[PDB]
Amino acid sequence: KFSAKRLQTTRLGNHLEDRVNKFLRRQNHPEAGEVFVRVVASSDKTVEVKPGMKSRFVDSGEMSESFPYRTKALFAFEEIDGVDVCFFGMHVQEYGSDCPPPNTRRVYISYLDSIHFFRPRCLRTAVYHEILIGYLEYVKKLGYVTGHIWACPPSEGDDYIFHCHPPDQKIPKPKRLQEWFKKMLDKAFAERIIHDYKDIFKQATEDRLTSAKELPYFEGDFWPNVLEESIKESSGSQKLYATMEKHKEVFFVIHLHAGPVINTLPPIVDPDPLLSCDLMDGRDAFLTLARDKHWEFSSLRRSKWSTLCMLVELHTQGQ
Ligand SMILES: CC(=O)N[C@H](CCCCNC(=O)CSCCNC(=O)CCNC(=O)[C@H](O)C(C)(C)COP(=O)(O)OP(=O)(O)OC[C@H]1O[C@@H](n2cnc3c(N)ncnc32)[C@H](O)[C@@H]1OP(=O)(O)O)C(N)=O
Repeated sequence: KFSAKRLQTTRLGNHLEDRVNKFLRRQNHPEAGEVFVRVVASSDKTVEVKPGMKSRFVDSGEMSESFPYRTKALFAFEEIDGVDVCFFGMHVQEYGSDCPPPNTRRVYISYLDSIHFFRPRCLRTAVYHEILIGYLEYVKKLGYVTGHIWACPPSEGDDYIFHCHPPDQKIPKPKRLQEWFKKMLDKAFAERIIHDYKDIFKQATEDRLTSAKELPYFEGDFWPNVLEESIKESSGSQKLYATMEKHKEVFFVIHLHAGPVINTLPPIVDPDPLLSCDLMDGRDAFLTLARDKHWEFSSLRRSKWSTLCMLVELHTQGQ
């Protein structure tokens, strides 16, 4: 059987799944089926400091030439009409306790995407928020300290993870998306999971940032390219602050631990093994496969069959 339930379980996936399904059992809605959360890819990578920042800070010995990270792809499936429907996907980057500064003990959400067929609709957002809260709660427990989110909707007609969204699935503008993250993080705060969250500009000020080399440097994040442009343009710190302030509302810095307890945390050890899966190594592979195979997520029926196809591929990549 090629169900989503039969995809390999992990501590991470199970923690998210248990959180979602406990939330759903506290709601009085008949329609809500059981949710499965599966980590489907997990591999170790490095992000290299791009040439401008490398010449300024790596060649002078002020900044590590690259940063190691674990990246993971996870997906959420709902039983709908007795048949799995993938409705949520997310990629994360995790910079562990051995990672050189400035990235040490930080997580970054590379990408998040969704297809709006969760039943019931009135619980869809709450379920997305619970998946994200669960993720923060989980990496906090392993000893990560700071999480990072860039609230950036896709360009028009573009897809982050799932090929071909429904035509009536509206795409939030950045303001709506910031507010969506604030509501999620406000709930995380109320549950005493996160200590605080701040926009990037306020955080940099309180951190007394004076050099671009102090900014966490993540793969595909906004800031590495900003820094490459400012070096081609040629007080780098004064510009950086002006850019951070200008876009501050869209960059979230989330603190999972605060205060002197940070100084006591043991090494971070991922209890889950790595999972080799070329299909879900980054976003382009699955997007390409679906485009070529005409797997769309644009109606419930097409999402059902595309989920079936995605599941058969994930179960047999290792055959
Ligand atoms: C730039 C660069 O260099 N590089 C970038 C890389 C940047 C880094 C990427 N950053 C991230 O990954 C984290 S930010 C999230 C960005 N990902 C996406 O946005 C994927 C598409 N969006 C979605 O899947 C969902 O909207 C989701 C974000 C999961 C929220 O779903 P939801 O359902 O809980 O809330 P709702 O969507 O607001 O809808 C909730 C209500 O709001 C409605 N609504 C939504 N949008 C609109 C709208 N525009 N106008 C009017 N109403 C609107 C909506 O219809 C609804 O109504 P109802 O509940 O009555 O039906 C690059 N690689 O391109």
